[PDB]
Amino acid sequence: MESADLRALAKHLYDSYIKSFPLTKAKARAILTGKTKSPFVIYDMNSLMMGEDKIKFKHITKEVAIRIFQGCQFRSVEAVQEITEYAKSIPGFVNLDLNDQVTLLKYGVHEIIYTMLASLMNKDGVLISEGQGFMTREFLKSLRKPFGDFMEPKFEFAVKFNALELDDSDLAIFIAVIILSGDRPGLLNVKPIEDIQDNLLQALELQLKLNHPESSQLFAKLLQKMTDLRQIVTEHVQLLQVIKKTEMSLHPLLQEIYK
Amino acid sequence: HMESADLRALAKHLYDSYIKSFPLTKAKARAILTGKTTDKSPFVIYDMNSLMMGEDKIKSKEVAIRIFQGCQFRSVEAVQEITEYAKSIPGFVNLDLNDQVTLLKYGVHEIIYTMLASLMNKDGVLISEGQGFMTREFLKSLRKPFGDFMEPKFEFAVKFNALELDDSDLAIFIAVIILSGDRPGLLNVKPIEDIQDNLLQALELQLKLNHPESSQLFAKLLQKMTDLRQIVTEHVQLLQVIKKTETDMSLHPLLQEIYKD
Ligand SMILES: CCOC(=O)c1cccc(COc2cc(C(=O)O)ccc2-c2nn(C(=O)c3c(Cl)cccc3C(F)(F)F)c3ccc(Cl)cc23)c1
Ligand SMILES: CCOC(=O)c1cccc(COc2cc(C(=O)O)ccc2-c2nn(C(=O)c3c(Cl)cccc3C(F)(F)F)c3ccc(Cl)cc23)c1
Repeated sequence: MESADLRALAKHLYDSYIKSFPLTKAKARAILTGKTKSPFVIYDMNSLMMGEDKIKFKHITKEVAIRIFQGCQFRSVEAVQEITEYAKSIPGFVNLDLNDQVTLLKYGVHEIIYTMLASLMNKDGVLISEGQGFMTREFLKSLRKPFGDFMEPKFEFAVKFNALELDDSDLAIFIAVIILSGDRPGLLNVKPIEDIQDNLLQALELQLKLNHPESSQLFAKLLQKMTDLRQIVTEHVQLLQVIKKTEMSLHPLLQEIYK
Repeated sequence: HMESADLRALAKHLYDSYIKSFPLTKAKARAILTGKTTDKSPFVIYDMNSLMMGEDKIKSKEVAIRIFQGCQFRSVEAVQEITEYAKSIPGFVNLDLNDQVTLLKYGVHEIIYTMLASLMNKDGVLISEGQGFMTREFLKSLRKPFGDFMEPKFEFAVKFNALELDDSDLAIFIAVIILSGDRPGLLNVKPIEDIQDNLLQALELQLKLNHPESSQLFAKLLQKMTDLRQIVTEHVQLLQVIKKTETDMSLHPLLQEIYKD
């Protein structure tokens, strides 16, 4: 592809990405750094109870660790729809076989949710409620039984990923590359998916050299993270399934929403 | 950063050392596998009877155990060849000695898988310096847990070999794997990353020059490189589970130490 076509693709994806996701990394970073109403901070039990009285979350119907976990699930379901809408803007995606569209999204959303959650995180906590809240890492890590160990790996990944210092225009292409993975199980027509991903990879490569000219082999470093995400996600799903098997107790309708 | 001439010089150095370090190259393996030559033809082992004839021609335990000891013996040799290759990588021996060990400990299995693919096609694997060829089917039909222990090596190889890398490409790729700064327990990550950045630069240019019509081959090769991470952990887990049931299995101390934590 010609460079002009690659920059057109990068800007097209950036524009759609800004429209698709409520809180961008740039805005999140402004909140986390203090360069912008202070968000309400949840740092222990009492501040959690006050936060759900002030913020009034949508997942509120239980134990504290459960309530937080269910807040995470509720937001992930929201993210899945935001990512699904974003995919439609990826040139060529909507022309793929409908089953392959479903397959790509089915196996991709988890890696993208992990990736984009890093935009909302620093080493000390995570932005919530479209940035109105900030729940500290220590409080999330100290949750009982497997919940503490379920939260901390997200921060562990985010701290390393954020050292790459990607911005939103970088992430918009990177997220598209993840979606267009030709090795997802059960794909019917791999060829056009790789054809698009090859185009996205060229655009990402050019974007990173222009946007980060002093960042050596950042392209290579980002690709390694992308396939790290594979196993991080499979570990996530294992814990996620063990959590439901050991704790759930949900209305079956709720189970289907979260299935 | 490095200038192109320096990057090509690094590529040629690595290829020279690789040829000096690894006795059976992919180029020779493919010459044997492709055939159309009378002098290099392997004896093919495809069942019990041919295994007995092969062990007489090629030169008292269960069959699956005997094959396993053949694999580990050769993996131990591979560790030795990989260790010798690493020392030739500019900067490696200058690193903290603990980090040298750590890099080798976590790197050799990913490299063995990579280089085992050179010896494989979809129907089997070259053995005994290419004098033999054992079919995939025969390996897959081994009893107990051994049959399923063998097949994933072929599964990786068929996909990896689709990239059509040659030895000069592989020499650099193998070097990139060794110089991974994210191995657990490394003491000084920064100088390892500095070397890897030079190796990644060299790999990128090598793949563009050697495979100009291969779209984003650099990116595809990097994706394989981090798949090997889990492919290896599945191997190691299986090997530990197998070892608990099979007493007739003894691991070489070199391998035993590699798998400890
Ligand atoms: C007072 C009540 O507190 C809260 O409501 C609360 C508490 C802490 C954090 C959050 C917000 O969380 C997220 C936001 C976003 C976003 O805004 O883009 C994306 C992801 C998460 C998030 N998912 N998750 C998962 O486990 C997960 C993931 Cl990664 C992928 C797929 C499915 C799931 C899940 F199983 F959950 F379904 C997290 C684990 C830890 C943390 Cl810290 C955040 C997340 C809200
Ligand atoms: C009757 C006589 O038969 C034989 O002598 C015999 C039979 C079959 C295959 C082989 C050759 O095998 C290898 C050769 C090389 C090489 O030449 O570079 C590298 C690797 C292998 C090889 N390791 N392996 C492992 O399991 C393994 C691995 Cl990957 C890494 C570390 C430790 C081990 C192990 F546990 F073994 F300790 C294989 C599994 C399947 C296959 Cl197909 C090949 C290999 C020789």
